Amino acid sequence: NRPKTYFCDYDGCDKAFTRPSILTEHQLSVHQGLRAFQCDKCAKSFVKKSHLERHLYTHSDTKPFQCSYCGKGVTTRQQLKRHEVTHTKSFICPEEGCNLRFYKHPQL
DNA sequence: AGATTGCAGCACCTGAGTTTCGCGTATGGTCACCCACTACACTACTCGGTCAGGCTCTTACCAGCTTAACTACAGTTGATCGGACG
Ligand SMILES: [Zn+2]
Ligand SMILES: [Zn+2]
Ligand SMILES: [Zn+2]
Ligand SMILES: [Zn+2]
Repeated sequence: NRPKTYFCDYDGCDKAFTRPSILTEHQLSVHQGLRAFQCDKCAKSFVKKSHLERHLYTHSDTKPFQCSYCGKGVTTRQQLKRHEVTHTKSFICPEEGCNLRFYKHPQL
């Protein structure tokens, strides 16, 4: 919506941003080499609250997305969708007019 | 010097210029969520080479003979070869 009208000034940086706090998040993270959210359970650190929140689940068994078929736990919707698509007849015969459909790619 | 009258002084209701304000309307700004793309390391089924098993084909025969060619003996002549020349 609103136009990108805050330009990073550093040598060899191309980026422009919508609102000045975001330009500052970029500058402190990329160019100065500082981060604002530390893991309690390992050495790593993160640039956003949502990124530390994802990393915190990785230290735990009670992972926040749970499979509808097998009940395996995962941390975000992309992982869930890819995993659940393995519980489907995903693959299709690529050859002309052939009707068949398959569950594991080596079968196809 | 009184009957007629104006000045103008008192008080209280009122009006605008000026101000402060509330909202619309709309605009830049915070920040929280969750999505897309990327990617190092991984999961797992198939293909592929190799091997055995054991069923399978096809050979060619023994000494002799009897149909078939070689395989040695044998003689004057080549032209690379040694090793020395230019
Ligand atoms: Zn930059
Ligand atoms: Zn950690
Ligand atoms: Zn599952
Ligand atoms: Zn097919």
